[PDB]
Amino acid sequence: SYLDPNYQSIKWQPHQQNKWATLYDANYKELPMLTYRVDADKGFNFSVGDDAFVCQKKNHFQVTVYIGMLGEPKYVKTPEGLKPLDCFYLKLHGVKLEALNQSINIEQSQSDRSKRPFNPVTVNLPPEQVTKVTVGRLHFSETTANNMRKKGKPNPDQRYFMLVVALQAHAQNQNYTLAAQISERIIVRAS
Amino acid sequence: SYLDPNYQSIKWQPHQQNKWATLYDANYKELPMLTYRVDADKGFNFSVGDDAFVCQKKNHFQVTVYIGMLGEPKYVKTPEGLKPLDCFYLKLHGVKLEALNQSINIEQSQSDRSKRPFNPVTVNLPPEQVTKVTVGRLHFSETTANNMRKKGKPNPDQRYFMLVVALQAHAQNQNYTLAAQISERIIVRAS
Amino acid sequence: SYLDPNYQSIKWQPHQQNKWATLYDANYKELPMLTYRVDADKGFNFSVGDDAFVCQKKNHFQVTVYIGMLGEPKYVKTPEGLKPLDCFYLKLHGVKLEALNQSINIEQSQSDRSKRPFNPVTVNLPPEQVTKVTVGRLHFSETTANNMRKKGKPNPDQRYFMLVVALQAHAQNQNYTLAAQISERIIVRAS
Repeated sequence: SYLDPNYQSIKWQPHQQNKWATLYDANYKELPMLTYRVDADKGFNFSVGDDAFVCQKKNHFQVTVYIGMLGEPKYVKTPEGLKPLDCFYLKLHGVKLEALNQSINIEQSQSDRSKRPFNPVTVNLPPEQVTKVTVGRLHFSETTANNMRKKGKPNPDQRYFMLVVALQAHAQNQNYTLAAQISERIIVRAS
Repeated sequence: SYLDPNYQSIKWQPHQQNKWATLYDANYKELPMLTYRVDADKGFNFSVGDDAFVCQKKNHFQVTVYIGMLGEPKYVKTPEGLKPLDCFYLKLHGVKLEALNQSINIEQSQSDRSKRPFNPVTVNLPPEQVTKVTVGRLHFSETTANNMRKKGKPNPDQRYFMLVVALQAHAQNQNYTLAAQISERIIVRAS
Repeated sequence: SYLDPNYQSIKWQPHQQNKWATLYDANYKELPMLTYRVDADKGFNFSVGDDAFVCQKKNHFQVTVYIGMLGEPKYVKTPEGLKPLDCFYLKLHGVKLEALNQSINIEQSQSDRSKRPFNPVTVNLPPEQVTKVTVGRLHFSETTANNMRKKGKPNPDQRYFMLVVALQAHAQNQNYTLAAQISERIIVRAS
């Protein structure tokens, strides 16, 4: 029994907000914090029996990010001080719920069904605008462990992934997180 | 095709949270941060085909704000230091999604269909209480640009507004934001 | 008229976020902020006529908390500086909407219908994992005042509770909030 995805969508929370860098303008003043909203608009369905969102490893998912750039950024304020801004990246990856320090790579498919690692994508964020970034045809590179039901009940050792969607500033060969959300837990099934 | 508004309502995020002032009590101690929840409870309907909330410029909308005042505020901590608190204002305005520095004025109508600019309203926030503030009969002063469909598809240049709902402290002829939320994108149609 | 609880659930916001302590690791470095999600998954139903969630005092409710511990915590950074960490507690309590400084005790029932005060529960938070904590068979110790309808309309003096769900660190005989959410307003009826 699956809930209507027009009404039931993955919920997100800020991820590692105390570690984010911040953007500064040409006058060396911190900009008002950019607006940031993430939506996983394809590929996930809430399973009532599992009490969790489910996706199928081979059916692609899609994430849309709305990034509202307030002001005109010129610098990133890092732990090592201000640095000139080179570019922005959007980065997506999974983490294991039971081992949050272990990442699950994300792959992107093409029509010919070839798949490539999904590396961070360059995003241009013009000033005073929301930029909408849609990342489609995505797949987790692994299934979650212990998916099989036991006694018509969820596996007691059911494992999960959480999806991390992060906006990064690149400065002097280093990337710095500006904003990041992490999803609620997700089950990834093979068949 | 429109989603049920009892289940699908405008989502909000904190707006410019790094620029907010904070409230202090009579003993010069920062209060626990007030609770703040915004609900656009009339006038918006999610259009599946447009993948966005829609409203009609001439049908009024309504916003309800729940402000939970913890403690008894006496001062606002501004960038220029502590200042005695005079009053609180609730301020509502739109911004253009493609030009976030451009505001859309909000107007308020009466039964006789006259309309007036909606300026910030004085709100009394007694200590240790949630104050519910309902602002009704509202209208955007403009339609969004490029509303007309092209080939039975959304206009590729469809423009949007976002609604900003902010609680301000007034001190020494100056207003300071204490809490503010901004909505997801909204289409505003004429007919 | 009640909304489907598979689609309409209690919304939460961070509570007193400027007063939280933070966790540090063995190398005296602040950990990335833990992930924290609260769900009131049984006992609450949104009443359209009251424009609020309702529960029955004698039907128990249940809250599930997902706590994602990033890194390995060893110290709590308090206002009085770093202190070694002893244990973690999950604390739940109500507050009166019209008197936020007044708490509503929560009680927990057993099958034999005996009820005990629900005091904070010890939670073990192993590193690099989400710990799921489910707290069931709960009851508010009071009904909300002024529940009875007047003229087929909500009582104009209808009172409400808000639920607070807080993760605390215990250090040197003192508890420190690490993360806390507060619910939207709730009506608690007797019959």
